[PDB]
Amino acid sequence: RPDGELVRSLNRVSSATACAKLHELGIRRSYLSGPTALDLGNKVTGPARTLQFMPQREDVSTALWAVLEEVQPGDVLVVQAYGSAFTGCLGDMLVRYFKRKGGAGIVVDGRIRDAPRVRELGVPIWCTGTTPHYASQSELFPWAYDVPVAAGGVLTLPGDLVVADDDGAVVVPVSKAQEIVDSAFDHEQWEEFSRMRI
Amino acid sequence: RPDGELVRSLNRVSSATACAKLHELGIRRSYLSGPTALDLGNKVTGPARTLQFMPQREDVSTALWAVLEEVQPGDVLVVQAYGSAFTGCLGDMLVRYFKRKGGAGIVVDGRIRDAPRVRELGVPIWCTGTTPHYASQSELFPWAYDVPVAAGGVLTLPGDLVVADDDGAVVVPVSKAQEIVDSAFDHEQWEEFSRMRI
Amino acid sequence: ERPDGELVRSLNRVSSATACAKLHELGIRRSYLSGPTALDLGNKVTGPARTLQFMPQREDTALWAVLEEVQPGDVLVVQAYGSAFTGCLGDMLVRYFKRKGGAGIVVDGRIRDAPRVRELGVPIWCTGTTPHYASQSELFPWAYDVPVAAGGVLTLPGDLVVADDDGAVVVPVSKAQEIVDSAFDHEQWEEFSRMRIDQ
Amino acid sequence: PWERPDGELVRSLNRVSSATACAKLHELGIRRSYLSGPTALDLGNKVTGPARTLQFMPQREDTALWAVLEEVQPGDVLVVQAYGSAFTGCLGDMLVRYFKRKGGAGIVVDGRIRDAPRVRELGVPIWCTGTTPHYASQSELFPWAYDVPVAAGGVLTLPGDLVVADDDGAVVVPVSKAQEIVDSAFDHEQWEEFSRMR
Amino acid sequence: ERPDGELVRSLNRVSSATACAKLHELGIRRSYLSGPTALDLGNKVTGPARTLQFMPQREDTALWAVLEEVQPGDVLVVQAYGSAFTGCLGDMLVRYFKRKGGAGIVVDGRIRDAPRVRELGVPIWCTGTTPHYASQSELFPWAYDVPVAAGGVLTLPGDLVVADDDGAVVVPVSKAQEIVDSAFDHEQWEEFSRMRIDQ
Amino acid sequence: PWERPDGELVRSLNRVSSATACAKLHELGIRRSYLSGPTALDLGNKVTGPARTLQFMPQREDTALWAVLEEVQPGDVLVVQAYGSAFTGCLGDMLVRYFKRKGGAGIVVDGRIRDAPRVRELGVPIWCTGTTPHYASQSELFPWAYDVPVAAGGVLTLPGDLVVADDDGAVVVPVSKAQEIVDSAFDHEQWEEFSRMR
Repeated sequence: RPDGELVRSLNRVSSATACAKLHELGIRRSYLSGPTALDLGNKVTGPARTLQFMPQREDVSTALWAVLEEVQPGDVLVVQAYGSAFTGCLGDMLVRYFKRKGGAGIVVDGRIRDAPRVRELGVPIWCTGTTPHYASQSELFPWAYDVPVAAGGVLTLPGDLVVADDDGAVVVPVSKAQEIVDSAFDHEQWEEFSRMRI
Repeated sequence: RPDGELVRSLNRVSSATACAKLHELGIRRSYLSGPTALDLGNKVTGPARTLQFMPQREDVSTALWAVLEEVQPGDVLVVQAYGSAFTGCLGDMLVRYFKRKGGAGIVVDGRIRDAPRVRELGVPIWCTGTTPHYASQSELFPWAYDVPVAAGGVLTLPGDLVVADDDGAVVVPVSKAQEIVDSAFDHEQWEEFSRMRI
Repeated sequence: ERPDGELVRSLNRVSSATACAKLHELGIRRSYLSGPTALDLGNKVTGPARTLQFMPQREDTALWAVLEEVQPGDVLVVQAYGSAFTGCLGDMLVRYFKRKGGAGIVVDGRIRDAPRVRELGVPIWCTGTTPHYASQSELFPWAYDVPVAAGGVLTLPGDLVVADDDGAVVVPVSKAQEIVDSAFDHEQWEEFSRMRIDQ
Repeated sequence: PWERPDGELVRSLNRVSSATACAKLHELGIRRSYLSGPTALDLGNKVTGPARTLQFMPQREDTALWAVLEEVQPGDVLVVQAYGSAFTGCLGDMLVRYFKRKGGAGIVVDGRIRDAPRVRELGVPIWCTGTTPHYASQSELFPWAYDVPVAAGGVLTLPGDLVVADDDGAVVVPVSKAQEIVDSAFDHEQWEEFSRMR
Repeated sequence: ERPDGELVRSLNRVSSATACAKLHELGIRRSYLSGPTALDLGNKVTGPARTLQFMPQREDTALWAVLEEVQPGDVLVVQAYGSAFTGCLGDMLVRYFKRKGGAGIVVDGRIRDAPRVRELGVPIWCTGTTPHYASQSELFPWAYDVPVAAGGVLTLPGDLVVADDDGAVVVPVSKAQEIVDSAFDHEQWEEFSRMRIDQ
Repeated sequence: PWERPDGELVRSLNRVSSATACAKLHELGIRRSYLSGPTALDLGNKVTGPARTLQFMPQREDTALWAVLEEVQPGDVLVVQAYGSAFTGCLGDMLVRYFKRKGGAGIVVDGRIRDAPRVRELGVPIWCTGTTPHYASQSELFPWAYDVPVAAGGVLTLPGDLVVADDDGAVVVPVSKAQEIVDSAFDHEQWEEFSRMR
């Protein structure tokens, strides 16, 4: 759906700048507090495939299954798992089907299962840890697959851009995208000048 | 909607029993971890009017406004506020319109504003604290008004019964209600026997 | 340097739940001391800050220095970091504080000798209570009339404190009147809005 | 299998607060003497007596709690190590009746409690970290062994030593140092009770 | 009392992410030690527990007693409560542990002398690292071959530990074989399910 | 406005770990000597030097951070008290360039950091609690005063005293006790380096 010529231009921006400019627009809550980079040296931007977990009513995972077959290639996955230290949102298998489907990145307010195998895969993912547990093993089990999400302290709606970095993830809404792509270029260059004068 | 002859009979049950029996049915997650009683000595059961807060995207409260005018008298309000220590979900005003509308109780995974005035009102409410802040003042602002809710570690769907007590709140789903009303009577009496033999 | 005594008598007629909304109106966004909870309900305090600050220990007293300088109407804004191993005040110091007529105490910490300092009819605001005393486990006392980061807010010595069951709020002497002339506006159109919902 | 202490030292100790006792123990080379966590269930009390210690431990799905109450002699205090779990209400209404019929002095729980509305109307004083509808083995803990060295709070508590507990908190005073407090605190009371006037 | 050496050589071929699912299958629900994180990546450990337990201090050594009883293949399941003020092991004890051939260490606590105990090619699992040493701030050592509540799980002396980057899992000698005869079932129909998704 | 110390004591101290220094300070009557919180940004380092201390404080919406870097002499270490805030990235890419051009030895932050991908490729070693896209005054903190007594970690740090910092953590060694470590640790090294063989 989004303009592919913007996912490119937004990628030239760092989260630390895209967040600092989202501020002056009048939006302080754009940094996902929780998700950290599994491995160093990555940057990712793209539309946000939202995933929402909910607390498990034991017998009251084709909730999150129906997401992976809905990845228009180049998407970023944003998962709401409440920072649970006992649910693995994605395992070694479901990450394969992500990069094979054209996945750009993964951001989780939770943890991720099978760390040794999933590190040696070509997808950068942001999580709060690593568990042996799977999704529907503990107090949580998946729910929806394209709805508003409270990962971090941020409102991540389906479609918005996620400028992932080593500083963390920053949600840029599809409305204020170009407003920043142009506002950050005139910033990181002004900054780039002062870098060479020293 | 629910059978009024069950809200009565469920009220004869304590949360500590209704939760312990919800367990053996095959449901461990029924106790809302967080909400505590504002004042001692209360018990409440009724259908759950669900309220869901979401993180505030500053300029992107008629979300929670549309709940209070939807209280078929006798309801219980269950609020998802993520235990925020900087959002007052309900103030001295909106609690009046609750008991005036026929509100049975309030359960909040957050805090409540204007504690001195709201204590001298005839409604029992469960919260995690008291704030001077209002709802849309901090990182949160309301969202939906009759949807699934993750207050506590529990899945609270619209309609289910909330057997509030001093032990805390326990969500009894409309399916397993009668299964427990009859299972707890044969328990707390068996227990009541052993109370008199000592 | 206590200010207009009519500010207290007028601001004490403002809830803290309103003082935030009318300080948030003024742009002052963080004014609620996240931590201090009322020891017993029904209290209400308004007055200037006599900020007490603690800092971690090292073994290389300043706690009395505040009390010998307490003035009637003062509020004791203590920055104890929430240490559940340091009793900031006890049976003695609470007396010395009320022997002078201290209007109230707001602590980001705990209390020594809870069973006694409750019958002493002085309103307190702390994070708990401990059988420890200050400078026992992890932090000495320190400066006694300086800026203080009490909950997540800057308490500058002189500011006004509004402490009701919601918690305490810091009202600076600079922007103090703009709230009383906006709480009156609020209360009027709350009172009238309260009359109508009844009938 | 310890043995009860000099009963006239317990009565001589209940004149002492937990602050002073914790302060003297600090001066004797024992800074770990305040059980951080347990708060009073109701406002006015004082309890002194030895510690019949109960230790919970994590429940691996492969009745030693009832045996604890069988060994509760009069005048003694119960100490529980429940790791502060908000999903294991240790002692319910019934197991506290047994504690009072045996003449128990008080209860200190590094964990929540079961059947709050009832146990608040019993005469026993309890210090704990909350209240739950869960029971003692429902979730992630279960009773393990009794009368072993217990680490409740942050304090090393071995079965036998005395537990002064006012509204400040609980303090484990060992028997070998129990007299050294009564000598120091007795005259220290004449110190403090004097200067209260000038 | 180390068991069937073929259990190690067969269980070490099972990930911890699978051992949970096949212990959760057996009803054993809490088997993941919530806390211990790998010091450096790429490690893998399987062996019996030599459970070390700490308890809070009082000032009234048992830490070496474990090491003088460490046996080749042992895993050191330490219960340090996550104390960021107690260095459980240092440059010395890590050697003594590997001088005996200790297969790995799983700590619910921290580490003393991180810059050195990383070049020592022994896989560790802790909650952090501290310039403190054990029995300095808040807890003594204690029993050295008893049951241990390491993360939120009961480590009984004898059980098997599977520690890969996900964290450690406690496999009891009782129900150890039922997993290897179910991980083989899993891996086969994961491998075949992995072949197909490619093409 | 302190003054630099005996530079040949700093070089004599960089031979000492932070464990031993913290251990000696413990033996000298100073148990508060490890800044709990700050972790290394990258794995292999050691930094010793005095503390140019910066103190953040809560931001009340009514540039003393740039003035801190102006006073940074060579060989010294920077200490920041940011209360561990995950919404105030204190020093960015630029303000670390200034720190290295001035010849700063190292940075220790009781808080997160700004512009992670860049500052990891600079030669400076930093100890902090995370990484953020937020900047130094965006959210709830803002720079207050510099070169005042700083409480970063759990330690009393007054401007001037030395900060040994390996991969274990940071340790504030006061100047008056700085020599007492080098004497004790020097021979203690001959103690430990000996028994490493038997």
